[PDB]
Amino acid sequence: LVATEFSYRKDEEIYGEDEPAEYVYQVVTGAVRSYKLLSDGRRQIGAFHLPGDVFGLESGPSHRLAAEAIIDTSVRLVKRSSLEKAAGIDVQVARKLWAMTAGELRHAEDHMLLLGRKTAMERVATFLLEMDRRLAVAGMMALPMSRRDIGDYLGLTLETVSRALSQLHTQGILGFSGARQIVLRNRQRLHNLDAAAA
Amino acid sequence: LVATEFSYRKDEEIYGEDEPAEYVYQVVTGAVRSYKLLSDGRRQIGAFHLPGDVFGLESGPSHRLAAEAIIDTSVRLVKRSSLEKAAGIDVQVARKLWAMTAGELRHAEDHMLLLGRKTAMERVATFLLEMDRRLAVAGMMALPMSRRDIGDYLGLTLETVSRALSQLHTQGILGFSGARQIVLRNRQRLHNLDAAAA
DNA sequence: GGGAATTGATTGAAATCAAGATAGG
DNA sequence: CTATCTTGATTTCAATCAATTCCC
Repeated sequence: LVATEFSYRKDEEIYGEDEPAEYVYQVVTGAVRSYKLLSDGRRQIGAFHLPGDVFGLESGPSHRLAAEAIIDTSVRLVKRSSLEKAAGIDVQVARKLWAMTAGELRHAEDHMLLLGRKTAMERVATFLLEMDRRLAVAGMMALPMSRRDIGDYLGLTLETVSRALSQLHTQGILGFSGARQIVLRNRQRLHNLDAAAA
Repeated sequence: LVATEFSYRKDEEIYGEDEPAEYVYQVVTGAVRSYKLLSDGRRQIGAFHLPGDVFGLESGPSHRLAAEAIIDTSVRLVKRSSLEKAAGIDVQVARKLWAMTAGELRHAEDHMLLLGRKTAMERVATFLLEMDRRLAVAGMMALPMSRRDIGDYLGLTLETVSRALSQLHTQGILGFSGARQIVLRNRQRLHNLDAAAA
């Protein structure tokens, strides 16, 4: 129905893993990471949510990943129960909720293949192409997250990510204007470094 | 509504990647693997579907993973269009379909953490515990798949999986009655070798 | 009998350990 | 100024390469 606005500071938790899934959120400005942790501190980031993306939608009762703002972020949010009510009233709403979860599933399925099977360079080339599609403006990606967040998204250390980016820069495949301002100079070459579907 | 029966031989493809998602399936007997391939032959298994499990449900128009019988398998299946009609007629059907996809998402989220962050031994212990919960009979797991399928589910080589299983055996954690007949002797010790949540 | 599994030897890609260089605040 | 990022040195865990052995 009606959304309400809210903002979170860089690094503020928006919800925790296993916390009640009481609201559903949409990024207006900024960026959010969703992740799971192990007890010794190892962290897998499952997804980055960028402006316009919806997150926190759960069919069940609890958030299965924690979510934190990467940088100061403004979101819109709606009560989960308000969505459940609308879905009951309107077959089209119910179908759109399922579609949202299905798109999350498709992203996770592709991401399992990356984490289980791709080389470090393939993973970084995949990542740069995904970000270019999602956030490039007039050819340039202003990436909101650190090298440690990129590594924890890709199942790699930040040093390996840095090394792959350095190599791509030396080869003329990308340009830098500072470490997180990246301009892809040849998407085709970079596409050739990811792994290809059978 | 009305399900029909069908069977597939060991290694027969049930549907391909990117193929039209025309039917939804439930294992009655046997076992199925869902996977994605890369062009050089590398393979990530996203899930094993065991008796009673439903698979091949897509919100979108096509299968995002291929599916193959691991051993001779009997399934029940229904037309996807038949499900879409029931879901339009009944709010609880629509809701169950969303819940199915959401359970697949929860599995894939956990599995990303495993593929991105768990050591080889943690992955194998996770796998044995998952299979014990889903398929043990009076304490013993008759695993339907090869070591190569296990490694492709866990982002490991079959040799690494063999070594971890050998080690668990030598430590008294599991028993063998042949390679794929496994009896967990101490689930607590094995749970301690998986990695724990924060 | 023969694909599957175990086991051993070795390599290798990414992690870890360790300085510096960079550049946002 | 101080995190973040890059780069280098070295280690390590799992992969790869290579025979046997065990069972279906």
